[PDB]
Amino acid sequence: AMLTLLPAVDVADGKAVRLLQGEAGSETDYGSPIEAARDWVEAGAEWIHLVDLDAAFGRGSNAPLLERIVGEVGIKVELSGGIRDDASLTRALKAGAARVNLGTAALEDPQWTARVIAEHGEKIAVGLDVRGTTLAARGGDLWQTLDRLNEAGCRRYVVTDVTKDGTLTGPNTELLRQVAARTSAPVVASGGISSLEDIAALARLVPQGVDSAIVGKALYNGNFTLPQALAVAGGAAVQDVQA
Repeated sequence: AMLTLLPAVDVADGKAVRLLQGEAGSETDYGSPIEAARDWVEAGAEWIHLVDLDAAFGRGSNAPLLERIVGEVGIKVELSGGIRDDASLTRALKAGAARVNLGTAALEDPQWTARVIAEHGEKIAVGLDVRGTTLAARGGDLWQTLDRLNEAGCRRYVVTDVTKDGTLTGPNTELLRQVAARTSAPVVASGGISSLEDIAALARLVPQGVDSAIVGKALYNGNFTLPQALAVAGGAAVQDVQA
């Protein structure tokens, strides 16, 4: 199957925002999150990657708003931010999320994380937020953590190069290849996409196990439309898709 795009909707203070290099305080406001989500559905998305940034930073929450989005869209939603314990996981699943992402919990509560993975299977992914080879917590050695999560049976990873996130500098394809080689679980690419050629380059990683990509800033910045990105992810030529 082609590279799956997950257009992002990140929520802070009730707004759809993008951060630069994952830094709290660096938000650019792009308006209503439910409007953004509706736009992605109307563009032909199969998935949305929906993040509660306030919860991710351990500094408040937008949970009802995210629940409304998950319930209203008829497509699959990957939900992230603040999923750290049974109450929050239960809530995310009850909301109708197709997948959740664990982040800080995978580092701080390895026992709980392994239990969750064993119980919920393909509904669970782990987000690995990488700076060099060190994990960041919105956190340990990347490779040791990855081996532990593989042993626990993790079914999917979301790999973000935090240094590239929001920067429009291109994805860290080397890191993606390195992580994909280290696991039999599929990898979702995140951070740095800037161009239709970046999407084409990621689409050539699907055979290595990078089967998906989250797209944030490039869409909100108007670099390309979501239909353009989907076209390239599904094999259209960049030179044709370019406006």
